[PDB]
Formats: sequence, C-alpha cells, structure tokens
Amino acid sequence: RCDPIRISMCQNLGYNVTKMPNLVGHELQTDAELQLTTFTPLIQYGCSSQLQFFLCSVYVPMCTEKINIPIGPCGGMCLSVKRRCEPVLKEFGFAWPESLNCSKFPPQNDHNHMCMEGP
Ligand SMILES: *[C@@H]1O[C@H](CO)[C@@H](O)[C@H](O)[C@H]1NC(C)=O
Ligand SMILES: [Cl-]
Repeated sequence: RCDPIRISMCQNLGYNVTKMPNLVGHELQTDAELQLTTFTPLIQYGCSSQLQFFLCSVYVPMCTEKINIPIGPCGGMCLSVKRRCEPVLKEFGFAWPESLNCSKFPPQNDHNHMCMEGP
C-alpha cells in the first residue's frame, strides 16, 4: 500500500516510499513538489542541515506496510529547524508558516507517539 517517492529533491532520505495525503493536505505528490520548490533556495542557503529532511517528512511522510498512519517529523526536529531558519525568513519579510507549526507534531517519538526524530 506504499507508493514510491516521485519528488526528486526527497530521494536519499532514510526512506523510499510514501502514501498521500501528506501532513499539508496534498493528495498528489505533484502538488506537494510544486509547493516544495518555494523552499529550495532556503535549502541551498543552509540555515539548517535538517531542513530538507524535515520538509520531505512533512510533504512526503514515511510509509510502511505495518503502519497505516503516515509518519512525519517529531516536534523537536521541527523546533531545531525553525529556530535556525525562521530568522532568515524574517529578514525577507516572511514568517514560519502555520502548516509547519511545531506544536502540531508529536513532541518526541514515544509509545504514545510515532514520529521520525531526524538524522
Ligand atoms: C500552533 O499550534 C498550537 C496547537 O494547535 C496552537 O495552539 C497555536 O496557536 C499555534 N501557535 C501559535 C503561535 O499560534
Ligand atoms: Cl520558540
């Protein structure tokens, strides 16, 4: 039931496969890819080496056969990326979006909570 990742910028991660919809609302990987291109300059900037993984974990969350929820990022990784990259966005009059609000992810990977804590 898991589909291969078709987004070229989300390829050499820990995982190979996804299932839509993602944590942003897209039913189609192509819609996620288009929206993700917004961030490639921020990724090239290199405010956080975890940014690419964080974004991919949100736009194409991990899929496994044994689990039937998508697996996105833990809230600690989100915070670590936000704290480094938000100040760069604010220089250009941009803000960290609600769609990546770190409180909406699980604080840590628990028995309560399934999430990827990042590399
Ligand atoms: C982020 O989400 C939390 C939890 O839903 C919400 O309470 C909060 O309003 C959001 N953060 C901010 C700064 O509004
Ligand atoms: Cl904070």
